[PDB]
Amino acid sequence: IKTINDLPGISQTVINKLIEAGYSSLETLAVASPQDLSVAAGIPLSTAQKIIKEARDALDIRFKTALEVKKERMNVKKISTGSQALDGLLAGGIETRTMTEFFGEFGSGKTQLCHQLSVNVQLPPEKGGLSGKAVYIDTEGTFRWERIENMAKALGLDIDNVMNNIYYIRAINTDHQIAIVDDLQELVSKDPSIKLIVVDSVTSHFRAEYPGRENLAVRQQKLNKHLHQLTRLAEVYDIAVIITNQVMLYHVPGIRIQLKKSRGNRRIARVVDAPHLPEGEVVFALTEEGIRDAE
Amino acid sequence: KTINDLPGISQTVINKLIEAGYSSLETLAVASPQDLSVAAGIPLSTAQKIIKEARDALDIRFKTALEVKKERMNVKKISTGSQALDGLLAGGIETRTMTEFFGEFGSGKTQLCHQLSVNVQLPPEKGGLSGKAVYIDTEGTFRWERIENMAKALGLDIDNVMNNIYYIRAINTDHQIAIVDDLQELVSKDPSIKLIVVDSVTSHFRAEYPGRENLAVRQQKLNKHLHQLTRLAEVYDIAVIITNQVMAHTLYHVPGIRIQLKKSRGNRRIARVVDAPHLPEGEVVFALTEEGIRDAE
Repeated sequence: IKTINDLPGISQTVINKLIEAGYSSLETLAVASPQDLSVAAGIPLSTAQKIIKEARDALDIRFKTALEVKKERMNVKKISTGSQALDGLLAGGIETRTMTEFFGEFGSGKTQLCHQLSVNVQLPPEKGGLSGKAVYIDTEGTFRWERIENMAKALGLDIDNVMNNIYYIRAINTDHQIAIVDDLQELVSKDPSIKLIVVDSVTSHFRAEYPGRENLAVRQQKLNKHLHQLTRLAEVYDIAVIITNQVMLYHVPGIRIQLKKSRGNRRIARVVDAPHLPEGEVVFALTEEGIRDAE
Repeated sequence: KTINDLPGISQTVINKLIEAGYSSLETLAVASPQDLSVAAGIPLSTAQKIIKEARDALDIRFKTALEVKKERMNVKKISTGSQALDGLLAGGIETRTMTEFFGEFGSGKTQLCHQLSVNVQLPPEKGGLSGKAVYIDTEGTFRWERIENMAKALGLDIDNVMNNIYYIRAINTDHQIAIVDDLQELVSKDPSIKLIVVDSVTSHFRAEYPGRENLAVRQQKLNKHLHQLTRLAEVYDIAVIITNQVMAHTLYHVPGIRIQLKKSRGNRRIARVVDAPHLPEGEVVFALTEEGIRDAE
């Protein structure tokens, strides 16, 4: 589980005293001292040691054998982000048969991330990829054929071959965005090499062509349908769908990661929504080489 | 393009589609045959067709990232300030060609002209062409202030910005004509100019040749004037923008590209491609800010 509010045998009254004391994340609780938590939250010592137990337990730490672990890695295939940190957070990388969302303020690293993945995807399972192609649906004109270049170089790959494996299409508005997605089903069947679908800023045009709280219902109706569509595609055709949303509540997306800007080059990525992923934030950086770990 | 051009479709339904509010193909391409059948009062079987034929009509082609990059070094455009509007115009106002912006008073034509008479000076990295502009002012619309604000928002030098904009009042058609004539010198004297802006080209003609009595000659003259500005843009590799103020059988027009602007909820505005060879039809929305021309929300 995630979030404190979901802590077992816990009163909803202390849940405040915990968030009023600055204890928002479970991983922060998991390692706190019962004593200091008792004093800082103004809660009975006996209960501190409990929410800390419940919190640590919520992390799901499992000491597997080196063999058993090796077994599970061949059992599954993911695209690596380029940052072991971020990968770890994501239990390996971007999964197929599923849609992952990356949301956050402008410049949090969501774009770079999209590009980065539109390249690693082409790499072989040994180096972090899936020997496949990518479809980059460009919603707001963010694609930097330059950024794909640097990323490419640093990998010792062939710039032009890299660019040749990235299907590109600008989506000028919702109607076109919807259509483009609709014709996707053919593409994937026409070229089963495709493994990565990237729709940067999916919600974007909708908030634009359906502004205000007056359209809220239709905006969601239309968007949810657009998303339920991309999800299926990913599932049926065994590929990974990635979408980024740019924010500053009844979501469809499977996995949701939030990105935040940190001291200059650095950035933080946290698992918000996810069924199989354990909560926690990790730190990575935006380099020229691409998406790497900090320091 | 356009609905009346839909294959195997009766001209009878073409009306129930325009009377139901389905003007553009892109609106059809994503509608529900079901709802379309109720809204237009058309056989369910015909709806799913109009939509099939409509979706096909959008011309969706999944090009390779490489071929696209090739097309970018091949051409250079001026950015409108709204990534929306630029998307609609496949990058921006193109050179070697004339683009018209027409619409009711306040649709954003003016703002747009000013915004372009500044973005033109920006370097290719920021969306410009590191060039100057000629602003032929037909009805006294230039706002030395509006250039200022737009200028600031770009962290540019007010003074310098204004020094890279050639300005000239064109009091009547005859002067408008002369002015354009002498343009050939200017562009040759100063090859840095890259944006010609004639706001309200048709204006003086409609005034000096009013009524349905002169319409023929009014257009004979105006079209000759436009063919003129077009050539200039082509020959001297620059961009000519003209704006026309209209209020709201395939009619003949000279202008390469034509976009219609409409007012929307207060701040917002809609821009749609009407005439265009290489531009795919569809309307997008943008807004009028103090900063200048930007996207909405």
